[PDB]
Amino acid sequence: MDKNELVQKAKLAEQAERYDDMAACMKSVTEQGAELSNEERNLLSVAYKNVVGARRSSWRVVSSIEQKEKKQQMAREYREKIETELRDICNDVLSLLEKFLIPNAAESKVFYLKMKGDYYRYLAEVAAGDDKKGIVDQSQQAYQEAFEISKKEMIRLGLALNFSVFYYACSLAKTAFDEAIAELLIMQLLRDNLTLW
Amino acid sequence: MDKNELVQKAKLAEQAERYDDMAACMKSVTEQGAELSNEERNLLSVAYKNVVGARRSSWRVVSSIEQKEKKQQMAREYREKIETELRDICNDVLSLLEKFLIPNAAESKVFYLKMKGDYYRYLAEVAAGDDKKGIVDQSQQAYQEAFEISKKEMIRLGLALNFSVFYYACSLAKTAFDEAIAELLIMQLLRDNLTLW
Repeated sequence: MDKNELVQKAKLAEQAERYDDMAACMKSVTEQGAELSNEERNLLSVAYKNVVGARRSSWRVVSSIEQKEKKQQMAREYREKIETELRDICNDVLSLLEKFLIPNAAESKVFYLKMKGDYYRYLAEVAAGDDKKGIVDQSQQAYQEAFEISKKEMIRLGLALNFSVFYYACSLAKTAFDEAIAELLIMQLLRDNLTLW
Repeated sequence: MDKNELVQKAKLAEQAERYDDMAACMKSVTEQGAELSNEERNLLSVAYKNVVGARRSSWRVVSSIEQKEKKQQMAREYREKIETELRDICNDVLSLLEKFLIPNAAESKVFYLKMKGDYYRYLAEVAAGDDKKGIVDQSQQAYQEAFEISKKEMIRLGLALNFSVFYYACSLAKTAFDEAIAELLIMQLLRDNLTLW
């Protein structure tokens, strides 16, 4: 396939901004013989996040507008479409993780398992019925799994942020952020998130 | 088809940033029975402009990257693609233009004819052999048509700007602005462009 050409292809794509292209080359690379060289590993997260997050954004706004009837049938209609593009990415990557990444790793374990909880979390926001539950739980047992592989050889602090804000707590953000002070964007971020909650 | 629902749809799309969704919605409105109400007329040019605009940016970076060999086929190959994606937009807007828009026009006549010149100018940047010439002149005589209505019920000054970059001139861009300073963003823009040439 030429893994290192798919890699040097995604890079080009990122420099050219086309993220759906980048996430594509990086998915091809990931489903080869894994172990994603540090550049590749980030390239994966950077491409997929530019993609997913975009829909996460669209979905946010079109939903704000769906709430504030027919202008809502037409808004539910669109939101249903932007939720699909979204679900398709989270599934696309979720598989990559559980199926090739998380089971092929030390630090990278919590980097990935954080990402598993992350995308599942995006699926939870967007979920529906009991579906909602089965998913939001899966977000926890992944975040909490990376969390447990934190007090180890330590991404870690970054997890705190996500996982903490997954609960919505502020408590957990201090703790993380408190153990970070005795180590003396990431640090201020959850300090900042405490101004909120 | 519900022209106004297609219209309400593109105001939504753009608000959600999905510009391809916008151009799509606005293209439908324009290929109805025209005389695109002013709100529609810019909405159309804001959608299509972010779209082809995106491609021109990508084309610029990828083309530069492509010059600085196998990594070059890899990039000539990628450029090849962005170009195809970009030629389908110009062809796409040029038809609305010449076959629905420009013939169903006061001041709009210059706005549109300018747009014709623009999108032909884009194909001129991207074209290759003897194709290049046919395109660049087709752009000239469109710019040149709108250019002569410049001197009518007058966009016109913004036309001067574009039409001036079309020659690369520094002449017309002074002239455009000379007279603009006997009328006392756009105005600084062509002055500023004289600080480059």
